Amino acid sequence: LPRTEISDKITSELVSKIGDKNWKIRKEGLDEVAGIINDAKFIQPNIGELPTALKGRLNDSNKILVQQTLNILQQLAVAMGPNIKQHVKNLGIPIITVLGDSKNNVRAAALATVNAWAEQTGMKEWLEGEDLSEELKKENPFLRQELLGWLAEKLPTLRSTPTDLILCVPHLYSCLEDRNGDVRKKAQDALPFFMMHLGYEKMAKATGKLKPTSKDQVLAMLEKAKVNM
Repeated sequence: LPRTEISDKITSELVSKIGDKNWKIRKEGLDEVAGIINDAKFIQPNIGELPTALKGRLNDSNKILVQQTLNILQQLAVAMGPNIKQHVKNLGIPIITVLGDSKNNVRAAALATVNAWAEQTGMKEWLEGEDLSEELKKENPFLRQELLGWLAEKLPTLRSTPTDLILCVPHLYSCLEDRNGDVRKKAQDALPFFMMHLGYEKMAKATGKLKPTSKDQVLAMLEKAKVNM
């Protein structure tokens, strides 16, 4: 039933053990954390230095620790509930970066983690601020693919898009001319769903900050978008 504060269980001993140079020792720190949360069942939104600890292992050199960290982020979302919207900018956005991993199973696990958080937070906290746009901006074709494909999926479930959604459009426009075809394809797929919220006038105008050639063709398929909303 009740919610415990677990930040008293996130010892300085434990933090450093998560950041050890031996991966088997780092795994010990994550095992305890996983057990702390499971044994708690439901927790308060204050988790001490654990965000800082988990942020680091999202980029671990051993990919089964990235994976255990994602599973721990998933169980955190469930154990904490909507209060986890508090950790979106500092902890949740680093999950998005994991979408740039070259291994599909790692990318798949990132997406499943982000979705698990979205269930408790809803999409608004993710779209607010330049933070997401900053990620999409990155010239990683795995991260662009997955992120755009994520937005294609989530946007049609929104009736309160923040002003800050416009921030993604310059980078959305990059992706329509990305080197990678899969990226170009998911940028195309996200075109309608951006317009639905931003309107055609903001979209077309935003093509003005493009080179003549790009601005030219972007508007073309931007007009094919006016077929649907």
